[PDB]
Amino acid sequence: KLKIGITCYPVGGSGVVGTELGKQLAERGHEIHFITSGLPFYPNIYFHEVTVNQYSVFQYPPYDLALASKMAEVAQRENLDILHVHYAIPHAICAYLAKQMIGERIKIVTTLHGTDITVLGSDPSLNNLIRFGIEQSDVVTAVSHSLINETHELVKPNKDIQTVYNFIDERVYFKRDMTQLKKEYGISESEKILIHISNFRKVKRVQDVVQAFAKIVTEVDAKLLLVGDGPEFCTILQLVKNLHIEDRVLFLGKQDNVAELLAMSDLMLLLSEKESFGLVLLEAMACGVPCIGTRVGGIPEVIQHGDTGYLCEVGDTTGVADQAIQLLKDEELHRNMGERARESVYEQFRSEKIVSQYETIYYDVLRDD
Amino acid sequence: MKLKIGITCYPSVGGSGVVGTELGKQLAERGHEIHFITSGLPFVYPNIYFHEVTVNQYSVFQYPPYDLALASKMAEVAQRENLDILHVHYAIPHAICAYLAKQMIGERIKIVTTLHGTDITVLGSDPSLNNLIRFGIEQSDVVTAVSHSLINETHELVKPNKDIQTVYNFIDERVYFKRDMTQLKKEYGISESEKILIHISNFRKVKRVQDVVQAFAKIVTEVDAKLLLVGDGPEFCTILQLVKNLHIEDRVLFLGKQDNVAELLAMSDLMLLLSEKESFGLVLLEAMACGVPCIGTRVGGIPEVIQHGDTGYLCEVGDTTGVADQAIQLLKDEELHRNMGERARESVYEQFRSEKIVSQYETIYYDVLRDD
Ligand SMILES: O=c1ccn([C@@H]2O[C@H](COP(=O)(O)OP(=O)(O)O)[C@@H](O)[C@H]2O)c(=O)[nH]1
Repeated sequence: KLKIGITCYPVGGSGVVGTELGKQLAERGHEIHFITSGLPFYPNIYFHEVTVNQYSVFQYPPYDLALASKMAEVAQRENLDILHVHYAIPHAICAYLAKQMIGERIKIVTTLHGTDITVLGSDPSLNNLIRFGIEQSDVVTAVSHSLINETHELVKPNKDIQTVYNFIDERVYFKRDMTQLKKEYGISESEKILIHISNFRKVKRVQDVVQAFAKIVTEVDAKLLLVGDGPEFCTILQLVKNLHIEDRVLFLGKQDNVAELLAMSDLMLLLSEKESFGLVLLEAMACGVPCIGTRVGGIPEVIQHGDTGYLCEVGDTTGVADQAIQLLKDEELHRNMGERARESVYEQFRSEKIVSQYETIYYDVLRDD
Repeated sequence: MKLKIGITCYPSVGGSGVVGTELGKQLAERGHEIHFITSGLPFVYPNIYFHEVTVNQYSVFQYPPYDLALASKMAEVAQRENLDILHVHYAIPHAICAYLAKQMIGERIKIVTTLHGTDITVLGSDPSLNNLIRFGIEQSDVVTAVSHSLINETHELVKPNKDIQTVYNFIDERVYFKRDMTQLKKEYGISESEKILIHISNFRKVKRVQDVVQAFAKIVTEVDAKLLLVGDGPEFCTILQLVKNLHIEDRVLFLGKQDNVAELLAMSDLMLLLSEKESFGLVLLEAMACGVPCIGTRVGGIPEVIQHGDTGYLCEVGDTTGVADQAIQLLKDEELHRNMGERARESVYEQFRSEKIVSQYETIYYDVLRDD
């Protein structure tokens, strides 16, 4: 009964997630309208270009005003009930305009993915905008509690936001037969490998990940995978170059296929100082990989110290070292944890369970009048 | 009863740019508090201050969120300072940003949109942005346009529910005056004694620069002229070619981008503007301000500035011959020219006088802070 309009990015952290939601809302019956800037991914979905080719005195390609317009068009001709948007900064203020232009004939559901706050909401040049985007939405949701917390103190909106966690594509992440092409990486020695797929910035504290591999490899014949190329590349490329080994810590480069070399992995590391939700942590667990993450932001909402993984202080290389060498020694516990970690995913991060929350929201917002 | 105003405009290179910046200065010079909230620093005084909208600190952003940044700063600046008026100039990124910023600050502020040509005549026809412009306009307290011509078009394309007022552009009178350029006239090898035709203006295809040189080929057969082309862009190359095929390479000077338009005008005899669509274009008013008589095509709001009778000459678009004849006619009769030029300078200090037009925006500002 519900005509729904999803809007997300063709960030890979904001889109794909809002996509799978639309992908699977069409399967429950709903009419789904993808209003978006890119062409990236069904009998119940239609796309909308959102052309940006309008530039003369084009210093600034008017993408926002063009976006807020396509929303107004698609919602006035196809007559939408809801306008769901992801990532607050670009497409929430955009959504407010369309509603305003089409005469309050629509309800809005904003969904705060982490990055739109912990990175942007730090400079006040734009802070009062996020606030107004949020406050003005009909319903607001966040993919974490640590994210709901940051918002209420960084931005301090007069609105109140509920939690809906991010599901992963449980159809792309699973235990894989990853020993055959695994050998082509020179890595079939019964090595016991460790992976790290961060973003690449200095906030992700990779200087530790390498620093810890050094301290742990002295007691385990282990190999490292540094997935993700960015600003810190040069610095880390040295940290191994001079610190003892590059024979066992090859930077795999930024790969589009992380999932495959995840199943291959035996334990991932994430020692960032600041993260709202870890999408790759699920992506790790979802295919049976135990992991060590730092007690930081929204990490203890994905990791339960215990059977799923471990939580260690932000910045403790010698301390992180332990929990790795300890686990790589034992065989049973390592396999035990690798399965319960896989399980906790499909227990509280179920693709159908999360979509279920969204749908109940969609209906509950439309309901009073 | 003085006033705190918030003026916004583009860096430079268009009508909107200089027209805001000047009205900022003029108003400051009258005791009003003039906060500039812009993309950067437009072309140091004692009375306004500037609020650059830093577009920096952004990652994994599809594009530099200027629009949203402008709105954020606009609304922030209107509070810290408590502006009584937000005066937005070229409409397209600004009138939405302003409206947006008004809504952010409890609607304490009053908003004024000032439609200059381009945002209506081309963006208005764009189905992606049309709907928005309409909303941008309607949602503003007072909307003014640079000519009556621009108002009609705004009603034909954008079709807003708002009445829009008329307030022409203006010009710092102190900047343009007959001057003599004996030194610069030599560096360009224009030492043959007289007859410099000027066309300072845009490069876009709508500017009909084609016709500007075509007519100049038909002109140059007879008076020993030199065309001074100023500004570069899309058609720039295309035009650079056309002159070649005409053998007039050694008479046409492609000055391209220029900052001191005052100097170049002060050595010019006859300005041409042959736009197929134009909405005013000061370049006419800037010329007339120093004596230089203009020949423009009869479109848009050109008839509002050039009085066909005495201050210049209007001829239908594409009539390259038509311009040329009127051009040679005028340049030949040395008595008629000096009288025409002197009358053009009159019309400017009378109809488009700076103290006047400024006083109009000022008296607009006041009449929208009463009854609220
Ligand atoms: O090379 C140039 C091009 C333009 N301008 C200035 O830009 C303004 C308007 O030019 P444009 O055609 O770009 O805008 P429009 O006249 O259409 O409003 C004039 O006042 C000029 O003083 C200039 O100084 N040098």
